[PDB]
Amino acid sequence: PWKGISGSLSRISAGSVTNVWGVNAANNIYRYTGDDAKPWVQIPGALTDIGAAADGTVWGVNAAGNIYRYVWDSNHWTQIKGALKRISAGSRTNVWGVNAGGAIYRYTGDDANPWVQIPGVLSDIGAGADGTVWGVNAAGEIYRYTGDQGDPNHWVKIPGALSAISAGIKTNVWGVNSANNIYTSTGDDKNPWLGIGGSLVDIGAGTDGVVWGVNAGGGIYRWIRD
Amino acid sequence: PWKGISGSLSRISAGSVTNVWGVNAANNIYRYTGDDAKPWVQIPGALTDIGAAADGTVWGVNAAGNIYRYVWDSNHWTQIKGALKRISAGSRTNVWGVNAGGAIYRYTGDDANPWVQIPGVLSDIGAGADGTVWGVNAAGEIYRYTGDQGDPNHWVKIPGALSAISAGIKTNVWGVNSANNIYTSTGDDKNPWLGIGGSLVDIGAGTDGVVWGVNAGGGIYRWIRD
Amino acid sequence: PWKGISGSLSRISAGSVTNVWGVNAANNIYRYTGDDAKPWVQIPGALTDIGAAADGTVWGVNAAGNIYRYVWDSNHWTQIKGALKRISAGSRTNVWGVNAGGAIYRYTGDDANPWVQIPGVLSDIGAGADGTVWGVNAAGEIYRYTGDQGDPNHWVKIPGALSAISAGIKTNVWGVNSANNIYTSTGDDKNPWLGIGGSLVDIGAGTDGVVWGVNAGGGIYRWIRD
Amino acid sequence: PWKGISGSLSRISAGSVTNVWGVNAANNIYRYTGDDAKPWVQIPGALTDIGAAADGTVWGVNAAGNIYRYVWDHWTQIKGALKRISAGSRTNVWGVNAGGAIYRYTGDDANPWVQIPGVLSDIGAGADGTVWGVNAAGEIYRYTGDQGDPHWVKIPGALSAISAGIKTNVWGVNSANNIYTSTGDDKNPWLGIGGSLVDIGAGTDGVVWGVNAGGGIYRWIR
Ligand SMILES: C=CCO[C@H]1O[C@H](CO)[C@@H](OC)[C@H](O)[C@@H]1O
Ligand SMILES: C=CCO[C@H]1O[C@H](CO)[C@@H](OC)[C@H](O)[C@@H]1O
Ligand SMILES: C=CCO[C@H]1O[C@H](CO)[C@@H](OC)[C@H](O)[C@@H]1O
Ligand SMILES: C=CCO[C@H]1O[C@H](CO)[C@@H](OC)[C@H](O)[C@@H]1O
Ligand SMILES: C=CCO[C@H]1O[C@H](CO)[C@@H](OC)[C@H](O)[C@@H]1O
Ligand SMILES: C=CCO[C@H]1O[C@H](CO)[C@@H](OC)[C@H](O)[C@@H]1O
Ligand SMILES: C=CCO[C@H]1O[C@H](CO)[C@@H](OC)[C@H](O)[C@@H]1O
Ligand SMILES: C=CCO[C@H]1O[C@H](CO)[C@@H](OC)[C@H](O)[C@@H]1O
Ligand SMILES: C=CCO[C@H]1O[C@H](CO)[C@@H](OC)[C@H](O)[C@@H]1O
Ligand SMILES: C=CCO[C@H]1O[C@H](CO)[C@@H](OC)[C@H](O)[C@@H]1O
Ligand SMILES: C=CCO[C@H]1O[C@H](CO)[C@@H](OC)[C@H](O)[C@@H]1O
Ligand SMILES: C=CCO[C@H]1O[C@H](CO)[C@@H](OC)[C@H](O)[C@@H]1O
Ligand SMILES: C=CCO[C@H]1O[C@H](CO)[C@@H](OC)[C@H](O)[C@@H]1O
Ligand SMILES: C=CCO[C@H]1O[C@H](CO)[C@@H](OC)[C@H](O)[C@@H]1O
Ligand SMILES: C=CCO[C@H]1O[C@H](CO)[C@@H](OC)[C@H](O)[C@@H]1O
Ligand SMILES: [Mg+2]
Ligand SMILES: [Mg+2]
Ligand SMILES: [Mg+2]
Ligand SMILES: [Mg+2]
Repeated sequence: PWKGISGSLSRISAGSVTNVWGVNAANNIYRYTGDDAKPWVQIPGALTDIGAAADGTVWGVNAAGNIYRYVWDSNHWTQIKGALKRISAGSRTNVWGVNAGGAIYRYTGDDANPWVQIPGVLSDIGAGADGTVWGVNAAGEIYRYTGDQGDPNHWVKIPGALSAISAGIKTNVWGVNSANNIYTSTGDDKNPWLGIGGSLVDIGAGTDGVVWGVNAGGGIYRWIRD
Repeated sequence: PWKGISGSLSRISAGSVTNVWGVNAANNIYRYTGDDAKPWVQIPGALTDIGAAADGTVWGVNAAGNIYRYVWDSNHWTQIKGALKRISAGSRTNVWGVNAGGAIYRYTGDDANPWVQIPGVLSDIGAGADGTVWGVNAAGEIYRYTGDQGDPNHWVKIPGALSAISAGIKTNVWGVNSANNIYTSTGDDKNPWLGIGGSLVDIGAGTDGVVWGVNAGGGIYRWIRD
Repeated sequence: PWKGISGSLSRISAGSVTNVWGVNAANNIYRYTGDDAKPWVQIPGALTDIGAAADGTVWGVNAAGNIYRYVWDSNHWTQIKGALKRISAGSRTNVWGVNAGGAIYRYTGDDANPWVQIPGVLSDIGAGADGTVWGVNAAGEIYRYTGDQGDPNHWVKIPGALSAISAGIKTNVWGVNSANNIYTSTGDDKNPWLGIGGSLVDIGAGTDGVVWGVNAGGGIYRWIRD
Repeated sequence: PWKGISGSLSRISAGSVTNVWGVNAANNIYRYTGDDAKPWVQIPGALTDIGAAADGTVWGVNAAGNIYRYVWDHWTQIKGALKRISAGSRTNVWGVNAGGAIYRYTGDDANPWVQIPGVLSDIGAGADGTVWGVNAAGEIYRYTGDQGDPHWVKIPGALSAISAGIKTNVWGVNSANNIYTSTGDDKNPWLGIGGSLVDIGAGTDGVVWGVNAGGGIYRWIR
């Protein structure tokens, strides 16, 4: 079930139990501390979406579409040229975004030439440490990336409808639909989703299995198995 | 202690908290969902043993000795030539089996030429993500693989008796004996086993520390530390 | 909060949930079993500090300054030439120590020529699986290693005062001050520490998020998030 | 077998599915985009060998022997001279120089290399600490200098290029261009894999990429 955690957030991303970040409605940025008694520390800056990876990589975008990577020093963030609306970092080497037109981009590893457009149209995306990438489009159709596995069409459609998706590793894929219903991937593409009790508007599914979410009213939860 | 989980299984393998599979007595295949309220989803096919790795690799064998690897798409399984009785996958690159004659094989990474025989005789085997491999023979003697570390005899005998063994990583080795008594490796080859309260016929020890087991009556348990 | 664990230890190191070692005041060596009902097994030998990594690497030093690496066989330990007072192993490839004069050394991977001196003076050090290295000096000043990232001064000073530090991965850094007060890194170098309720003299912060500590009276604790 | 990926390269390294780099004959540097349809982006600079790690680490050497580490913001020169280089991770970086002496990165940019006893012409360094090498003559060695062997153990066979992503993912080519992968059995160490290649890069996650004499690029399809 979900454990309620104090605080208020609008979006959230979890790469591992030790690297969990979110933004609130005012665009303040927070990082989870590891202590549920005082779970959040505000990190300076302003973001509207964030992607945090198991390896410590953190990327964000702001209201204007400006893109940032955390540099783990007193400068805090560095702006990376281009414009994005949503972003997910599975690792240093697997960072993806969606711009305001729905175009899909992948970080090239070159800050001087940082993005290559990957064919397709999405509204949210979730990238993993192992190369896993899932997305959803504005109508809720769900896709898994195949463009690095020889598929000239780049994406395979997986049945169902979701509005937010996260995939920190191949085996930890979660999403929510437009009515806030929570789902997790079964690993069977022909019976792909299990409904999970609860209600969320965004979700972050980590490489080590950690799952965090936020609901419509800004309430924050972590998934508890044991 | 052990947390009882609903369902009924005959064998089980855990590569990580997010990749846990089992088979029941009817040879139905199940994958753990991450929700203990509804812990299992049946995956189509029929298997008598399964090996699931932290990296998502899943291998199985059926009653006839047919060998399969999960392809994480709508085809579900692909049959790999050869015949095995027991199988363990520590990773994509560390997959081992034992055939009905007790001969030991290692997956070569070439589906057209998939197995090389490794000297020795075993009845169960457990392979890890870091290359770790342990086995037991029909009389219960316990061995750890040394054939990739210069040892011309391939295996070092470790004192004790076990009938099932699992080793998802060097530091997470568990087994059961023929009387269903549970043991975990101490890491001291001269005092190698600690008895653990409980009773199990098969056990799966994951790379991230997760431990699952099944008992003689098909009852399922996950190890809880906290 | 902290879960009390039975036993008595003077120092402790945790690389992952499955690789946690400590030494007691008599210099006996123990490894955590994974069962809190019987949490420790004594490993033969005598050490005054130990460093245990996620990948299974374990290094120690004894009262005389002798340095040892665990060989995961019936020989138990191998002595490595040189003299150290404190040691930390983040991985097989990231092992650091501090000698009795405060000089800082890094394991070269060559047992015949095992140490290179890294400029600076420390009293405790903590190394990670991802290359992360933090240290503190005798006055409590805190430093993070930058000498493999182009910095000719080798260390960046981070505000605060600590007497023991551990850093199993970039995102899991913990320390204690000389008054036994516990702190964890926020990831903001300008607001770097969060106070954690409790009292400890040594702490081990694992690559997978596990955190163990020992207090002044030898009492042992594991950090619990859920 | 192998899937042909468009382009042409002379040397290649894969640390993981998502970190694959190569250089072409002209010494132009390329990184795999993750899009098989538009598979390469050129990275500024000139190199003759490159090593890419699972954690994103990238090191290279130029024709002259200058050594560079990629900075992910393009290249910083690190003091010394090397002819080949491999990086399994930030903390496991090895190379050989033109005369065949073997070096490992110290983790100290101001004092960056320590020489390791022996003679090699290619080397593969893994994320888990695994190091394999081949000598001019084609003899194959695995490193044991960090586990009590006063350094290298010879494994039978002959190879001209070698790559190790992990203890369990080791590949090489012989001078005839035959491809081999390590079996995990020192007494029967090699399995021949169908095809012909001149360089190969093997990742920790099982990823394997290669280039043939003519510059054709291939990814192994398990
Ligand atoms: C702002 C610079 C150019 O913009 C276009 O190309 C860039 C990529 O070069 C996009 O940024 C990711 C942006 O969203 C848009 O599609
Ligand atoms: C008609 C096909 C092209 O676009 C469609 O398919 C592509 C994928 O092929 C989607 O991009 C992810 C897009 O959202 C849409 O559903
Ligand atoms: C029309 C059938 C599917 O709709 C429902 O069930 C499916 C799951 O089977 C959801 O897809 C993820 C969808 O969002 C919705 O809740
Ligand atoms: C079924 C094909 C040939 O069988 C023999 O060799 C193969 C290996 O080539 C074995 O399969 C693993 C099988 O068990 C047996 O020993
Ligand atoms: C007499 C030695 C050969 O076989 C024995 O030793 C080998 C190992 O050397 C065992 O194989 C794992 C086998 O089960 C048996 O115990
Ligand atoms: C005869 C002494 C050993 O037997 C018992 O204890 C040992 C453990 O010390 C078990 O070995 C794993 C064995 O299965 C049995 O339960
Ligand atoms: C004991 C051998 C030589 O000692 C000196 O150099 C060695 C390093 O070569 C140090 O051991 C780490 C020791 O502490 C001292 O500084
Ligand atoms: C005056 C500077 C040299 O030493 C100081 O700085 C160095 C770091 O530059 C410290 O070493 C870690 C040392 O402890 C001390 O604080
Ligand atoms: C003088 C101000 C700082 O001192 C206190 O707070 C700081 C934390 O802000 C501690 O630094 C880690 C220090 O040890 C002490 O407890
Ligand atoms: C057909 C295009 C010419 O190939 C050029 O660009 C390609 C990349 O588009 C290079 O392949 C890696 C090739 O080496 C050369 O520089
Ligand atoms: C001086 C700039 C152009 O090339 C030089 O520097 C670049 C790096 O800036 C090297 O490429 C990696 C190249 O080999 C050469 O040494
Ligand atoms: C200037 C020093 C001479 O360089 C020697 O040692 C250096 C390292 O100190 C080597 O670079 C790796 C170089 O190849 C050569 O053997
Ligand atoms: C005493 C032997 C010196 O060199 C031989 O053995 C060494 C290894 O001991 C090789 O270096 C890796 C070298 O290439 C050669 O085969
Ligand atoms: C003695 C056998 C001849 O060696 C052949 O096969 C071996 C492997 O058995 C190759 O070594 C990797 C070698 O290059 C050659 O092709
Ligand atoms: C056409 C089959 C034989 O070789 C061709 O294709 C193979 C791959 O199918 C290449 O080996 C990797 C080889 O270099 C060549 O390009
Ligand atoms: Mg997101
Ligand atoms: Mg099994
Ligand atoms: Mg310590
Ligand atoms: Mg190479």
